[PDB]
Amino acid sequence: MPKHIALIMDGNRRWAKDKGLDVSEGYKHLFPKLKEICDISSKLGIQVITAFAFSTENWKRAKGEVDFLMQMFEELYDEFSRSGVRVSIIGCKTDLPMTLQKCIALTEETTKGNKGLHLVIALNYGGYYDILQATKSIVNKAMNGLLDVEDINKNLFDQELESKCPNPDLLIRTGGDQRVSNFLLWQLAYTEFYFTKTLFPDFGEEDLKEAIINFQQR
Amino acid sequence: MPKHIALIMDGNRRWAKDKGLDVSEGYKHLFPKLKEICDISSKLGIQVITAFAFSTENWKRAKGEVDFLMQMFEELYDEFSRSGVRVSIIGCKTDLPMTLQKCIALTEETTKGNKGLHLVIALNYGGYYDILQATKSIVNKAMNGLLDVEDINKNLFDQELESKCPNPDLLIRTGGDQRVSNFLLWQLAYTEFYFTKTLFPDFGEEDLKEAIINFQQR
Repeated sequence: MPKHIALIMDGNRRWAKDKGLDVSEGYKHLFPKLKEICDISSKLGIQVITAFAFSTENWKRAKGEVDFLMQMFEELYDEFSRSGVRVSIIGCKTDLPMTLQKCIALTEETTKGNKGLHLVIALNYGGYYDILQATKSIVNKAMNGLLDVEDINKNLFDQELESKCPNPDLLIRTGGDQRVSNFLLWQLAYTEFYFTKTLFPDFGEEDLKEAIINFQQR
Repeated sequence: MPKHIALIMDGNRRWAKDKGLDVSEGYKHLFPKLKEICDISSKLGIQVITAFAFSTENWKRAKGEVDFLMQMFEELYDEFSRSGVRVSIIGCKTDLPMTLQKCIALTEETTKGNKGLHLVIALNYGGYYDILQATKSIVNKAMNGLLDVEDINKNLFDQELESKCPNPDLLIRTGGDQRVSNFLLWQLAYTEFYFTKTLFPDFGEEDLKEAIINFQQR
């Protein structure tokens, strides 16, 4: 049974587009579906989910679409505050609207004592970003006499990266593409990959169980 | 048509073990099969192959097995010197036996002027290692006044990493496992993944063409 599942929640836009609906109709399934996935996963004993909600590259989408997502993301608090999930966000929080920053901070503060499933939401995150910010911190420490070049090792990076040990055992990507798309690059070094054509809004208990059984076959 | 294919050449050990033969019988297919793959790929117009021959983690195999591989790897020169392929090795060369180091250096020197397919052989390489060595170089530059913390960006890393732009368009992993196994972690951020149960010694033109056609369907 995986302890840590990484989740690339792709296929929300296409789900709507395929039906001739506007993209908001797909995106509105994001937190409700993720919640469902968390509930099923905690019952199966899974301890951590890291879910990719907004990539550093997604700012390239249409302005209105980006603005819709950023407003929708403020539903974070209402969606997870009383779920018993411990919520953390990783990514560059200071690029986000201040109201979203406060919603995130509040959601983190209120759930930090919860001891069930730890949900990490990667929001304005990318692998490049994570490695770059960790590198800046390492350089800062070096320039302040706190470490030498020979002290630079994997464990130091695991201390400075936002996504931390234990690393994902399994990655699930919905929506049919077979890429990691600048998700948790460092952290996925030994993770088992599972790709399904099933679009995120259509991804249910049977789909998750199938991924896990595929994973349990080694 | 992919310009750069990354190749995880897995399944040589299992190919032999499955037949009740010792592992050397599988490993002896490595450079001959890779050569074949290079010939087919250059004719298809593919410009670069980065092939994973020995991971930083493979030192954990049995001593005799590790020693066999290191000796077999010295066939590098005879296998590729007159192939018209331009050969580069990436990985920590100074951990290798000195005779292998010279074989590698010689193979690089003699093929550097070739203008067909560029074969990069990842030998005692890992993604962690590549990011760590690049980070050490960045820290060294910072401690010598050559850059500030704000200069640390993706392009700087692309300059310091051993595996360089252009990054793999497609990754093929033979042997059935669906992991990147600490290969080119940074460089695989947008690479399409293709996994086949076909063991490396059995991987032929039809298998490669099938991977590429799978890739050409986007």
